[PDB]
Amino acid sequence: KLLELLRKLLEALHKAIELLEKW
Amino acid sequence: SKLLELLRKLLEALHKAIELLEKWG
Amino acid sequence: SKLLELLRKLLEALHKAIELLEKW
Amino acid sequence: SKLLELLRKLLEALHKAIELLEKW
Amino acid sequence: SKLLELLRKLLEALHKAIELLEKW
Amino acid sequence: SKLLELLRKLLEALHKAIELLEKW
Amino acid sequence: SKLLELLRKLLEALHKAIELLEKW
Amino acid sequence: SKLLELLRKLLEALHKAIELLEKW
Amino acid sequence: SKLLELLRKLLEALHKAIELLEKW
Amino acid sequence: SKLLELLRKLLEALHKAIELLEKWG
Amino acid sequence: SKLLELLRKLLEALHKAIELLEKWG
Amino acid sequence: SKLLELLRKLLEALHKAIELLEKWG
Amino acid sequence: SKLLELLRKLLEALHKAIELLEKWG
Amino acid sequence: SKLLELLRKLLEALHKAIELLEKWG
Amino acid sequence: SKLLELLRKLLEALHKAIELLEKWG
Amino acid sequence: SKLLELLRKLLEALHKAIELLEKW
Amino acid sequence: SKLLELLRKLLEALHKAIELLEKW
Amino acid sequence: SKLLELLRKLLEALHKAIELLEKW
Amino acid sequence: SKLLELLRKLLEALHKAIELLEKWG
Amino acid sequence: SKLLELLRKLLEALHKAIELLEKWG
Amino acid sequence: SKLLELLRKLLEALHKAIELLEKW
Amino acid sequence: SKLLELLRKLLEALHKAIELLEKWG
Amino acid sequence: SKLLELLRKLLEALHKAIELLEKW
Amino acid sequence: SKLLELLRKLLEALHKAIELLEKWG
Amino acid sequence: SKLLELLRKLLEALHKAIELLEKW
Amino acid sequence: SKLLELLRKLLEALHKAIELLEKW
Amino acid sequence: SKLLELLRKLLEALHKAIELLEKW
Amino acid sequence: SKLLELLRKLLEALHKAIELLEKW
Amino acid sequence: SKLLELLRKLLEALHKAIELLEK
Amino acid sequence: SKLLELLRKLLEALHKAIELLEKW
Amino acid sequence: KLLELLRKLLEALHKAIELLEKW
Amino acid sequence: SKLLELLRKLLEALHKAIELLEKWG
Repeated sequence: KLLELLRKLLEALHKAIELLEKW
Repeated sequence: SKLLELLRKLLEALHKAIELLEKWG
Repeated sequence: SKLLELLRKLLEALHKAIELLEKW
Repeated sequence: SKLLELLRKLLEALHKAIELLEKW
Repeated sequence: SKLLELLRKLLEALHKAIELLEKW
Repeated sequence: SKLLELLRKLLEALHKAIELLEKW
Repeated sequence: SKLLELLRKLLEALHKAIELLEKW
Repeated sequence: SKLLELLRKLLEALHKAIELLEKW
Repeated sequence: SKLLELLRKLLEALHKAIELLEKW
Repeated sequence: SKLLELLRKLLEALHKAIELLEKWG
Repeated sequence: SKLLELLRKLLEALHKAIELLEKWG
Repeated sequence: SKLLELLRKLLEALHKAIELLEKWG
Repeated sequence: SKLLELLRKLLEALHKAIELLEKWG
Repeated sequence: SKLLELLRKLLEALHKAIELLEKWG
Repeated sequence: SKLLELLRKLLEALHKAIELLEKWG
Repeated sequence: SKLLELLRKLLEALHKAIELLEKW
Repeated sequence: SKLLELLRKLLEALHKAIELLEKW
Repeated sequence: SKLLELLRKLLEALHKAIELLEKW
Repeated sequence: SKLLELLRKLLEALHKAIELLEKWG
Repeated sequence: SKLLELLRKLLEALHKAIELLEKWG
Repeated sequence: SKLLELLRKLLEALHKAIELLEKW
Repeated sequence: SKLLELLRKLLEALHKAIELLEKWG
Repeated sequence: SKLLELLRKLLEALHKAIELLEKW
Repeated sequence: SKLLELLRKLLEALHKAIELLEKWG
Repeated sequence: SKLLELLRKLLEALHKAIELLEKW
Repeated sequence: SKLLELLRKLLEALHKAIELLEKW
Repeated sequence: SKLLELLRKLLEALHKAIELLEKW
Repeated sequence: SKLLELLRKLLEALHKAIELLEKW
Repeated sequence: SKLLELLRKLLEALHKAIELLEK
Repeated sequence: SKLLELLRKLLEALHKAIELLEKW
Repeated sequence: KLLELLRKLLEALHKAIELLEKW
Repeated sequence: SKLLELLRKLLEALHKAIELLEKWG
């Protein structure tokens, strides 16, 4: 629920950061 | 690649949010 | 009326992931 | 530009998840 | 007397939207 | 069904916005 | 800007509700 | 997909209806 | 139907005018 | 340059549309 | 680009005004 | 009815987009 | 209402070419 | 379902181009 | 250009079948 | 009406078939 | 053959009458 | 105004035709 | 059977077209 | 133009009506 | 009969003349 | 074919013009 | 020029026979 | 060649529309 | 009256058409 | 329904059309 | 003058469309 | 793939259109 | 969280400056 | 108001620049 | 690192107050 | 000029911020 939402958001967030780190 | 991973995880978070909505009234 | 906004900006974010996918 | 705004949203959504969970 | 109504309209449309999105 | 009514009240919200536009 | 543009995104939402009625 | 896009722009419409009444 | 579609594509055109004015 | 004139054009056309909206419905 | 896009939406608009005269004419 | 004023409006707006394609072209 | 509508349909064809382009990378 | 739409807008533009050349030859 | 015309009218006819199915389903 | 426009396009299309055949 | 092509001339004529009326 | 009845006539001939068509 | 009536209809149609040729041309 | 067209195809309709009336009959 | 037929051959003559005039 | 399809039709009109001349002469 | 004058006199013929008819 | 199969299918779709006219209109 | 000069009009039409045909 | 069958046969026809399209 | 060039270009676009359709 | 060249073509024909738009 | 807070406020600031220059 | 919101923001990320320094 | 970050923030803030004190 | 320099500075500030982030994860 709330913390599952949190988990996924942080995941997606780090994903994005390293993605531009590449691009 | 990691882009698609990104969007998949964002979709799972999406479904999450929608579920939370379905509950919270 | 606040998780609504969580929802939304998330949706926008999703759509922007989509848009990056499109441009590339 | 587009990725940057996407980050803006990712965070804002997150920060929002914070706000909610903190309140509950 | 009209703006509020506008908002509630979007909120009920949103209610139906949430329901059909969760189900569909 | 659900979507039919959704569309209906969507139209409603629409007409309201139009009313506000025309009034001011 | 931020009222006619409100009207715009509503009209869009309406457009795509139609599109969904068509398909389904 | 188009259902999520609808939900998206509906909430954005609602966001701007809010911004409107939040002073007017 | 037809007329709301008219207002719709006109608004979109106007919205793009806004974008162009602002950027260029 | 002429973007502003073109914008004004879209705008006035829009006024026209909403005015006509006012008068049938 | 976005310029051509707006030209398009203008044209579809103009054409729907065309059709509106054809109907309520 | 004012649909004809409306049509003229779209028309000169199109003229404007065209003159754009010219000048900023 | 003839050449400009030629223009319309060209732009729309270009719109849809664009569209299905913007799914294959 | 959209490639075919592209075909038709293309050939409709094409056909209008014909009609134009046929009146202006 | 004759088969062309055949294709043009064919796709158009096709489209109108589509549009009636989207009026009736 | 709309069916009849389809009917018309169909009849033409097939007349074109006639035309192509008789020559070929 | 000639039956359907009779129909064809009928429909095209209908079409031209339609277009004239629309011009009015 | 005569176009009114002219087009009525075309339509009538047209249904007569397609009546015969289905009967054939 | 109603073929003769079909002929009558095409006739009356031409009649009106003739009267209109007079009316405008 | 555009009405000699209508006149013209109406008449062809008349002519084919004539023929099929007389042929089987 | 025969004048209306006269008319038709006149007319198709007209149109098959316009035909070649277009591409000629 | 247009070349002399063209003439066939005019000439037949003329044939019947002779015919009508003689009859209603 | 060449085909033009031809179509022209063809048209004079047309309006002639048109009168022929329109008489009765 | 396959022109002819195309023809047969056009005819078939034609009667399909005709009987759809029977059922609807 | 003048139920013949159509002959003249088609005649001149024919003069010009045979002119073109024999010309090229 | 029958309408859809109508559509589907239009499909296979257009298929054979674009099939013809290849040799030239 | 450029009508022709536009024609040629639409035609070429048509060729490539045709053959990309031949592809898929 | 050849979608790219096709798009280039479309834009070309478009530019030529615009040139006509420009001179006239 | 604190760094993300830094970032987020930087990003919103970026876009607010952007929206202002659009004037 | 955009100026004060922006100012507000510059100050806030400033404070966190500070507090993050005083931490790390 | 975080230091110069704070610094640049102060710089940008000076620019903002400069834009503000105009009217 | 004013906002130009503001945006330049703000951009590089964000740049080094994302640098620290990307560093820490």
